[PDB]
Amino acid sequence: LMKVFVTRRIPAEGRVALARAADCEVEQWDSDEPIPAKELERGVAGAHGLLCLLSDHVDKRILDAAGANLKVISTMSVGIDHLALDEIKKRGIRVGYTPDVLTDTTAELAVSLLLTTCRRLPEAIEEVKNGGWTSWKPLWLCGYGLTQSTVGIIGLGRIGQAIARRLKPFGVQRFLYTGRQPRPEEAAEFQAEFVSTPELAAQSDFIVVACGLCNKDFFQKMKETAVFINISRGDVVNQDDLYQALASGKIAAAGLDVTSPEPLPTNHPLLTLKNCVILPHIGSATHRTRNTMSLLAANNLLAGLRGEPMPSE
Amino acid sequence: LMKVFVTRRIPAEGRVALARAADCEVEQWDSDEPIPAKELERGVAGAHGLLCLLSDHVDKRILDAAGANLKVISTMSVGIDHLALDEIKKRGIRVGYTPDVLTDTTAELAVSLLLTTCRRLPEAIEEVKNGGWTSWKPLWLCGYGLTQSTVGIIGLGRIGQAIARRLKPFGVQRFLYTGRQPRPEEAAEFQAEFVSTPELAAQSDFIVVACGLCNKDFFQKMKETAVFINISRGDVVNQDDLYQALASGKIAAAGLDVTSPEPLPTNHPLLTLKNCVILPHIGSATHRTRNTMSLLAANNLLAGLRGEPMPSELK
Repeated sequence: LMKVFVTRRIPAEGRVALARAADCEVEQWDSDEPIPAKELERGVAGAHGLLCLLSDHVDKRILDAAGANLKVISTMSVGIDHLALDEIKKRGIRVGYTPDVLTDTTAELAVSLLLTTCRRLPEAIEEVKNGGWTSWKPLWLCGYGLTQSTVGIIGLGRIGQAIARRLKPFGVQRFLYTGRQPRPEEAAEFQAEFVSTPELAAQSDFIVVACGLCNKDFFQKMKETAVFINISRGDVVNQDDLYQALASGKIAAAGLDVTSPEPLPTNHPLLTLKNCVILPHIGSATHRTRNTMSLLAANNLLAGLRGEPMPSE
Repeated sequence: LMKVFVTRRIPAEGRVALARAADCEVEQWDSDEPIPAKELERGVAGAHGLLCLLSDHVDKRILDAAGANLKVISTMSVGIDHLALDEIKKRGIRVGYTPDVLTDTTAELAVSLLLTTCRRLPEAIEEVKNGGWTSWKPLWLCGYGLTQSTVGIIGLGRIGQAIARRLKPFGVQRFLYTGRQPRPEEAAEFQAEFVSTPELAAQSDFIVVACGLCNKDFFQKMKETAVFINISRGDVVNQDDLYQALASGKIAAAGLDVTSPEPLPTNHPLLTLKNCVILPHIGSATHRTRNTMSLLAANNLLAGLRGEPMPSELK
């Protein structure tokens, strides 16, 4: 029997997998709220394996607390920059994470966020409830359509490719993309042209970061009728610059699944704007996906605690 | 000169086209608010042509008010139920409308509605605003994705196809279509199987009505985890039935672009349910599309005054 600590109540499919392992003795923080460092720094002590969430920061400070005794840390996220991973890939400890399995879902949410923003749905929902809807009106609540539009994707990775793929049949006539290295073969499916950052800001009607670059200079160069979407990290957006551009007309509207910090305080300037949709990082929030993440995180942990190779390391 | 009456302030492109027409005098209800029936009557009096909106119920009372002079009714809409066609046909009056021009934009909204409903965007937006967001939680605000799913399209016409076209790349495994007659030629594009009404409701994960059919019998056969979406007309939904379904968890969620009546009273039951999203009939609401609808409705009218072939005429 081996010591296994899980930081949070995880979706069933991962819990079942771990419950079926006669191999381990699993101790669980039976709560939906993120366990604080104080309880985590006694939780991991003497643990061969730990299953932890995006919330938890695993550092030289917690890795010591665990000691040589820990062989595997499995995290239930594609996101990596919360684990000290070069103190880790350090101690010869093996790391688990959950990529690819959330791709279609996040790219779906990105498009869902994009659509809801440009077609002005939240504002539309509110007018119905507040009494703004009086009749059918020709020029009322008009949005911006994807037909004959130019879309720019900052970060044409596996995730961004899934975005263009979904946007293609919406009558998009031109895809533009930018990044560190140009991707030739994966761009040909949508005929995505590789351009400079200024050019992408200048030409695009919609901009999606699928990766702080996105600041005042970037927002000035954007079309006044353009829509800006970000699903990657919060720290790529300069949030004061975003507020200033949205409030003064430099850009039409913005949609954010990620923010600085997370969560955003309820009294944040961006939340006082009607042309700014904010979501609480729901990119991968579906039953199917959260379950598969759970199970993929569970199998990674077990594979490591035993000695086998992993599905995702 | 031929009198023309416009029941509303229409987009510039159509409004301008009317102004340029030398053989006409354009009189207009200069407002974005709907014209009351009492005023419409005084407005159409001796008018040779009428440009109306789906809001204006052009019936016998109004047709009487106009008189012999009336030759054309051009409506700025694809939907036509607001016109009393039987009596219009009886007087030999020509009718123009606006199909096609709005196919893509309306398809666009339908997918928008679907995506925002199944991924619980409105519920999530409110949760950031009211302090419900405390941390990344692995089971919170979880919705239903379109990957490997089954989609059911009721009334697979031109809009129906356009919805399907856009939904394919979301990794949907099977499509199902329903009508009064099968459409095999124009539906090979998605491998859509033609099924009956009741057989669809049980098999599909997402249903889209595009064109009181949808009632307590209809929502019972649907999956516990299914999303209902309507963008056609209000009449096809039994709204007290839909509420019973959503509240009891018989179906997962619902999103509407149309209701009975329009607008809905702000005190309606449905508007209190978290898992029900209501949009104020905004299918075609984009600057460019409405502006084009406006232009076509104007061209329909002028040709119907001059006795010329109309670009888009209802028979």
